[PDB]
Amino acid sequence: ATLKDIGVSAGINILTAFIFFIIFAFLRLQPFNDRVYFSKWYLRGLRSSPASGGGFAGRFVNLELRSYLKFLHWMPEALKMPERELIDHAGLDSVVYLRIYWLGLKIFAPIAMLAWAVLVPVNFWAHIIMAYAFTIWTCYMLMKEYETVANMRLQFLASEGRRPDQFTVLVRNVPPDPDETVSELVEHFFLVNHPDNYLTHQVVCNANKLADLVSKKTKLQNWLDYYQLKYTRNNSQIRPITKLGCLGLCGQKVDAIEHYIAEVDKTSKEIAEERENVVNDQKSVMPASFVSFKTRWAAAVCAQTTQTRNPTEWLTEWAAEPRDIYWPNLAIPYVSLTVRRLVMNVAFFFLTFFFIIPIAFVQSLATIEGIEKDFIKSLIQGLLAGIALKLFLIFLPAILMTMSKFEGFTSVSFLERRSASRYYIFNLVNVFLGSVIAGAAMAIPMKATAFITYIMVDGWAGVAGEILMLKPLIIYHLKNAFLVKTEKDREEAMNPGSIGFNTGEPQIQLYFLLGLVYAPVTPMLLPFILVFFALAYVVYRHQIINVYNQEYESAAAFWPDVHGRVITALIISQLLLMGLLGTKHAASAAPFLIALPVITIGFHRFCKGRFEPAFVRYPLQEAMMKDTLERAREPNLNLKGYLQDAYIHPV
Amino acid sequence: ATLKDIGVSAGINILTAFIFFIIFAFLRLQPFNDRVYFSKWYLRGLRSSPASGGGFAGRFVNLELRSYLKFLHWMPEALKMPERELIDHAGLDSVVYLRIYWLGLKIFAPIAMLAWAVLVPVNFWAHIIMAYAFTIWTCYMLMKEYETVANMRLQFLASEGRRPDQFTVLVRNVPPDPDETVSELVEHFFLVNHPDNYLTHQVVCNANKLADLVSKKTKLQNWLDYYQLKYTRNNSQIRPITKLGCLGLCGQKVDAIEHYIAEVDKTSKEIAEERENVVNDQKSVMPASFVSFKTRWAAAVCAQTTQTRNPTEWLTEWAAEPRDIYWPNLAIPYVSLTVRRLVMNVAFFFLTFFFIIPIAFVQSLATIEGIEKDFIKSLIQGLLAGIALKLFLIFLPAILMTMSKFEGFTSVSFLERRSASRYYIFNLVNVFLGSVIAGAAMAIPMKATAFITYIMVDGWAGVAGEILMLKPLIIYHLKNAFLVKTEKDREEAMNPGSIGFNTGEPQIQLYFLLGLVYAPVTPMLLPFILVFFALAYVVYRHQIINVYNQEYESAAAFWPDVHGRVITALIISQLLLMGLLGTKHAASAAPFLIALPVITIGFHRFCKGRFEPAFVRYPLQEAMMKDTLERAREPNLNLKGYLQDAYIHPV
Repeated sequence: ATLKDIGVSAGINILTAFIFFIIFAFLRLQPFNDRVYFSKWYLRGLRSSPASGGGFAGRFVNLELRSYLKFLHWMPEALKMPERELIDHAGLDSVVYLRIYWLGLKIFAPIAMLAWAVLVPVNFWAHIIMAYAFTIWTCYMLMKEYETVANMRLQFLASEGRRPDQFTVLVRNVPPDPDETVSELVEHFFLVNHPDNYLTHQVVCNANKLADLVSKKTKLQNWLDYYQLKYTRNNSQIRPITKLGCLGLCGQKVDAIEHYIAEVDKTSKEIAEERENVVNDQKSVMPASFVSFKTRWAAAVCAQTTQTRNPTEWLTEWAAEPRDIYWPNLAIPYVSLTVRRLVMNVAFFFLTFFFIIPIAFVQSLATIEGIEKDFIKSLIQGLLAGIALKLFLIFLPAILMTMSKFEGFTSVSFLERRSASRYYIFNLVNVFLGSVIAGAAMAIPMKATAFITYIMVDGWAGVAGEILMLKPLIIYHLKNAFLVKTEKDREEAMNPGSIGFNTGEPQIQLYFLLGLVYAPVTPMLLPFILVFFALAYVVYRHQIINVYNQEYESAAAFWPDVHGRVITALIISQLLLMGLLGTKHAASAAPFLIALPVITIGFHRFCKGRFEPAFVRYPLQEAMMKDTLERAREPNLNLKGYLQDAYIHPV
Repeated sequence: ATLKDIGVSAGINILTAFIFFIIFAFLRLQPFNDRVYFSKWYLRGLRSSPASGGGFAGRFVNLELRSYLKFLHWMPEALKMPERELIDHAGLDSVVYLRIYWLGLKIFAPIAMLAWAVLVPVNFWAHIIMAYAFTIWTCYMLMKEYETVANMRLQFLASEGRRPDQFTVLVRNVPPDPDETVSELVEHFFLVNHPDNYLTHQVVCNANKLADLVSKKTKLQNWLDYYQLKYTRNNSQIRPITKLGCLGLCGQKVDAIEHYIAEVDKTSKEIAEERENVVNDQKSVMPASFVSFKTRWAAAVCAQTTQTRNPTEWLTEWAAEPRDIYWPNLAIPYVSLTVRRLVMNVAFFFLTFFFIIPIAFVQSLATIEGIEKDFIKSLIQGLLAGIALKLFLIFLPAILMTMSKFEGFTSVSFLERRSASRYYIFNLVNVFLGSVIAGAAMAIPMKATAFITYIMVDGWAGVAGEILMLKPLIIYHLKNAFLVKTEKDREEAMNPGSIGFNTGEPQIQLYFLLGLVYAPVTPMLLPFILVFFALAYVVYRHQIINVYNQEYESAAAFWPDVHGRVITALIISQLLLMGLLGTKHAASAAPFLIALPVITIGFHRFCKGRFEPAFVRYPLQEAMMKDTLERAREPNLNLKGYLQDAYIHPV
């Protein structure tokens, strides 16, 4: 745990990152990897073909250009696009996600300077003085960013083009009537209670079975489009087990091509059948609808007003953009939502515990490998531990997403925000306070050196490996080698994906926690946490501009969540110092360290009353302004046309 | 503290109450006291003159009719009026205030039976079992009453006649503009943002000086209408000190009549001056207005929607009925409200402490009188202590009201609810946990016997003295003897007042606290608490029907507050038993007594999501129904006429 030990591991992790950048340089120069490394430009119609014609030079013919700005030149170029241009290139969501990395640099750089000028040089009421200073600074910076992001969201919303969700609401829990269909009920309610501005509605149907059948047919056609063009004629005789196709030569059914072609044809038959049934039954129709209005002002009124005396019926909320709608969860009974949430809350409790064991044992196998085996030894025993941690936790965002989908959120945006909130609690317990303490199948917040190696593995070399985009590269390459069957591009496996708020934001928040909690005590984690923020800003800006494509636009609606998690980190820090310098210390240290959490909570409440309203409520003056200006620019728009078929199930 | 000691004091307090009922009988038979004891009937136009012609028989000629139903016959007669008739005689507010006494009887009677059948007969995990049972019962009964009162409020609101507040909102914090008056700003905002339904507005002015001058003139005219008709001609030569008139022969200025008549005339001159100034200046105009709408639906929309992007400007809330408006506080800058609230919060902290000292010393002077002086001795030493407590605390509701008026609430209803909330905190600390513990200029919740005597003094003999209405009787009699100058009634000093939510409800809640906290431990306070609830139901029903007149109609809007205070009592009880049977006891007692508060909080949250919405939000379907039915019954109403001058300052 000496400076030299940490310095050796730092060099290793820095070299790994630089090696990743050298491989990135090579791979991005290859003309056949252009659609993976520059996918956003292809999606924005600003890039044409792999090499201005397709697959030409830049490859192994010239390898790379050995220097310094041959593998690190993408960095200054990622910082060139102005933020305004990036709001219109990528989106507001992505631009404000980048601002969380910048917030970290603005919060932790001054606090690291203070900790490396007060603590270490004179190495104590200074611990409590610094704690105050650190909290004041973090809060000032949080307030300034709450303001900026609120104003950005408001400007974006005012200039955003017509989207169907600006006029629509989702009415849920429409009370059942024996003589009226959901559609009739909905129409009548909104023609009597919102008489002047109701335009149209779209009842939610359960086309989940039909959707599943359509997806099966794509999988069945894709599965053996491969073995239909492996060599055509009499192709493969793969014989998997009977479950979901998959496997391959692990059962008995040899046969031939197109996933036994009859399979695709029988799926198509069941699709036709279900298409008739789901349209003609009214049993598929759910007690919910998507009600659209003539104005955005009216939709705002509906979204923020109570409709009936029963607080659980006619529940109106702003609808999501039709591309953000997670349609499978719109067919879940509202009654089940509460129980589903409870079941997933208790499964989350078990998940946490299960993982504590592996993490403690990750650190245990580190010591065990040490036993099995000086500089090198310690180095590897520590690094390997962090790699194990990373491997166990790359599997966490996916589990948390399935749990969020079970709970029943009907928007991809909200699912990603719930998954990020749950990951914070996992990180609060298992990657922090309650990990080594919950060992055995004083020492609550673990130890500095263990955390340092994780910051260097997950947040230095891990963020560098993100730029290499290996998983998407492999997938594209396998798709374009096996299931190609295209003249050129009718095979789009270029799908880049989004930033991954449910994965990326929890990482930022773990380093915000680590940084804030340890700062008054030790000043050692801070330098490593700062390199994360800077590297990640530049790697993610490059990826937001060149690769990732947003799947929704929430206009930074996640900011209240991000803010609240940094406030939590601040509070946890203060509480931990009231346990370190609360024991004995001074009698006057107690009132100081007890006022800090009160000030922080009061600040949070001020920010929730000044800046949070911009994210949770749409002002009616803003809505009216948008409406009036649109009705002047486009004096005659048929909004009924645009809004009617906007919320039909994609199938 | 023996049963006999408590029994002796019970008899004394019961006799005091019966003596009060015998005096009441006499005084209510006197024909000259009819306008004090039957004031509500005179106010409802259902009673004519003191003795069907005025001042005739029933007095000392026949005294009273010595029996049992001569002084206790008013009790069955108070219980005769059906509740529906009482909603239309007195109001919903008063009918649901009576239901808190009935809630107490429905909560504590079954729990007293259990405590007197589980505890004492077998006098322990029974303490923890009973605690569970008591909480389940209290919660069941709270949920049932939340439902009933919600449905009552909703039915009342649907049948309530046109009141100006059903169409009006109070916009606060209208942003200042250099070229526009508040009126112009308000009109323009609501004609562009609520275009179809804005009707009219009424800007708030500061006519506080004018109001004060008008009130001074009434006091100056009244002061010596007395000494102008004491004997007319050359009357009194009273010479008070120079401050606020008052006193009398305690200074120098002898002179003569009409408070030195010139005084009334000079006040009238200043009134005329201020009348010109306040109307013609626009400096008196405050940044607030009362905006009325064409429909109640539109006003509901405005009240429950955000208007602008600045969360502290254009703040709209339902207006109060013009008679509920506390006009002096509408002229307080919004900026000052926060600081005023803080100053009064810290003054409340000091108030509590100041009083702890007297209460501890109240029960110290009890012991000291004991020392100065067997059955009689103990009896008086205890009773006198309770009387002292009552005397120190009759002065608390008034202080708490001035504190609420300082904070800046602009409705008498809200002022009474804030004063009742503050009195709960006073009672939680000083008349309970933190009184003897905060002694000296284990034993947190004081002791049973001390509380028992207070229940019997404040809640038995105190509620009986309420029926006697002595203060209002004295005032009327002095007014009609001194400042009469009427042919018959142009002198209305019959003002009965209201129930006093700021005084009466905190008493109910102190006995709910005492009852709930002590119940699992001891079963002794419960019988006395139950007599309070029953006596108070009957005394207050009589007074709601015969005497008290409501000054506002909130349609039971205070119920969420009442509910939450019984939930607090429940939680405090559980926490106290986790301190009594948490110490040692069992290891399995801890998980049981730790789940109880969680269940109680979960119940509260369920009730806040199911039944609280009816009190805090006006459904839009309900508003539309009221509007449509009114527009059919009265097809052509000029609402502008009715709403325009409704919110002008009464001066």
